Amino acid sequence: DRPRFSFSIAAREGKARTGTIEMKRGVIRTPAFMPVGTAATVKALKPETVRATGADIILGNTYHLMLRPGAERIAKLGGLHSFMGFDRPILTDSGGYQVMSLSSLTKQSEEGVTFKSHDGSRHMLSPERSIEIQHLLGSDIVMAFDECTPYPATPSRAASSMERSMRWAKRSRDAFDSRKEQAENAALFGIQQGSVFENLRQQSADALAEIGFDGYAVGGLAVGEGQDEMFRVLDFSVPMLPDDKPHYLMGVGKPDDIVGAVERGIDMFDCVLPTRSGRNGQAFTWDGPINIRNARFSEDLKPLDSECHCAVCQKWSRAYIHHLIRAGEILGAMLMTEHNIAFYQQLMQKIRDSISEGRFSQFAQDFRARYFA
Amino acid sequence: DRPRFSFSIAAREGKARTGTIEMKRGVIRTPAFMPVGTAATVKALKPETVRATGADIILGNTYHLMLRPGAERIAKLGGLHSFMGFDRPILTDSGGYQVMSLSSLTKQSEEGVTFKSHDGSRHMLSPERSIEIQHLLGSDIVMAFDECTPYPATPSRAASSMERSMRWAKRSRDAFDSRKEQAENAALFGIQQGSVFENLRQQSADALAEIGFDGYAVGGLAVGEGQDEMFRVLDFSVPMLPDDKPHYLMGVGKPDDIVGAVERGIDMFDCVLPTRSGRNGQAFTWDGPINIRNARFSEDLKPLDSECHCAVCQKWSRAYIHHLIRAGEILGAMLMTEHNIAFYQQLMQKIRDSISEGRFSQFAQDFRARYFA
Ligand SMILES: [Zn+2]
Ligand SMILES: [Zn+2]
Repeated sequence: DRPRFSFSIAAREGKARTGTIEMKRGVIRTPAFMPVGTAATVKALKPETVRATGADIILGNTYHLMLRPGAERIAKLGGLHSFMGFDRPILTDSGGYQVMSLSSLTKQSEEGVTFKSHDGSRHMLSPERSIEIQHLLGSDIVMAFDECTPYPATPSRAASSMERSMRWAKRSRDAFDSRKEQAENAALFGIQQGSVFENLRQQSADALAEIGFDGYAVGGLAVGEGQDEMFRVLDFSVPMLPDDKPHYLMGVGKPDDIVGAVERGIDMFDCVLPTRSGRNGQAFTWDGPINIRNARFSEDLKPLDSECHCAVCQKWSRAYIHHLIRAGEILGAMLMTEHNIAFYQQLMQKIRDSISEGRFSQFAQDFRARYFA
Repeated sequence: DRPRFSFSIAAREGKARTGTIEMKRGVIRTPAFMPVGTAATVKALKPETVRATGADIILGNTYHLMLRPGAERIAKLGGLHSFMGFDRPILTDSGGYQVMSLSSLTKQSEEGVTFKSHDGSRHMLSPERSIEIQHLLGSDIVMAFDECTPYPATPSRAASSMERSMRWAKRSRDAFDSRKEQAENAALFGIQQGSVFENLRQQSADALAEIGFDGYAVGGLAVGEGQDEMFRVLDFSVPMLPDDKPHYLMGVGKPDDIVGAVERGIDMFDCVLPTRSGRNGQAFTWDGPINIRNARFSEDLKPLDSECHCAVCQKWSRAYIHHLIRAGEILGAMLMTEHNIAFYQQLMQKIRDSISEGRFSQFAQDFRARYFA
């Protein structure tokens, strides 16, 4: 039977790594892409379809679920896995980021954040309550509760925010450890902050390693800084994290961002881009993204992508999906989403295979040359 | 290899019949329920899911398709079956009814109807053009072009409308027969009109039988007259149609309407009720319909229906689907629609089996006693 948590690195090329995370509910192949389930559903897909695309794990957003249907209610009903019918690992975010972006009348303090539901109902969120909600949902990978520092940030503000987040990381660790069922069956990840400043990124990494976590996220990136700056920060930030644990880049991203982040030592990713932009007509292909609503696709009998192995590309044309999206049909969202998530999983598979074979550098070059042709 | 069209009655009980229609693209078990595909999709379902529920045939709405993506375009792309990925029989309506209900600035004449797209683009629709559009789509069962007489109608207006529709039925027959590929591979149904008036229903049946069709629809019902009146008209109208051909009640209906119509000799049905009302939260059960959005379902772990064999009822709870529909999630529409269409197909299967076993009267009584408890 599988352990609570074991990360094993099978092959390396430069800073890139490929391997597996074993957990009670399944094995996660890394580098991994996690489709996002916003309110207990990966939008427009049955869980069996999510699995069929190759996903090993999904991300569940806590903020939405704590408001609707409610964490206690989900626990009463048997937990998130049973509720939504997805039996493999689920990583839950802490809820803190969406509180700031989506809710109103927020009040921050050292204790946590109070906020009004985007309902007007009132609520608190502290490290302790976030860890508890993630427990009630039955999360397999629990994220420590922290603050995503705005970009740009002054050094003083980035430091203050990072320091509070490290105090909150210790509180998150202690809350998780004080719940026996959670500590024995789930994993806890800590989040590095520090904005774009190397000294703050180092202090944050040191604090997180002293507390000790099962994995380490690079937080606070993909917040408007652009790819060059994101990569510059990853260049010095990822080596600060423990080498023997997974490295998770939150909220990234576009295919080229993923490739470059893997080149810099990242093992895990999530983003709404394939699902959200799929519903809005953007399809990913090896030759770059296309907008299926464009009139040039109205009589195009080719599949979305000429090499993609997904069920959508085996069965339906660009012309049909163009019609569906233009007509506002639900099946359009279903088909675009399945294809995009399958594309992302095929990208991750090519990344894993190329690292395993010692030809990832060449893959990255070939991928870019074609994707940006 | 199957014939163009063969209807065979295997068993009878009173006026009810069960049997099969053989066509080139498949066998249709009767009495049959046809899910509605409005714009080349049964809303929120892949074609494989439509088939998995038990459907043998779907209805395609012509009016929407002739506007978007266009009949000529669909023909260029290989026809409706290839376009949408559904390889079994498709019955197409004539387009006339939605022209009147949905379009603007309509002008009627003996030639046909001119109308403005609900776009503002202009278009004509005559018997000849309707049959041509249905050919371009690649329809297996083509409906003659007629007028659905408003309810209530005076005897004079009902007669004038019926008489024009019979002239249009002959034009539809001749247009269909003058296209060799269509005449050899598809079937043509004529539509009885006459409002609620027995003498006009008889004149209409006589005219249609003299022209000769592969099947006969009862048109002009389910237009606001109520079930008692609908059944009263069916009582005298269905026996006027040729016994040895299928009888199609257009735009019906609720489960009890279907049962009573089968008791009166109807073999085929279509309606948007299971799909449309599913997206709006109404689920059909053997104990009557429920509205899944009701708060009483928020913690109900039972499936939508306790006996239903569909995949939704095997995997997900009322509580989860309640959450999805309240949240506006696409998966809610998908699951409600799959269940409702599966329920309708299970109803049709129980009807067919009970007629085949000579216990349909008892089934109808048992069905009503429980559905309306
Ligand atoms: Zn594909
Ligand atoms: Zn069901």
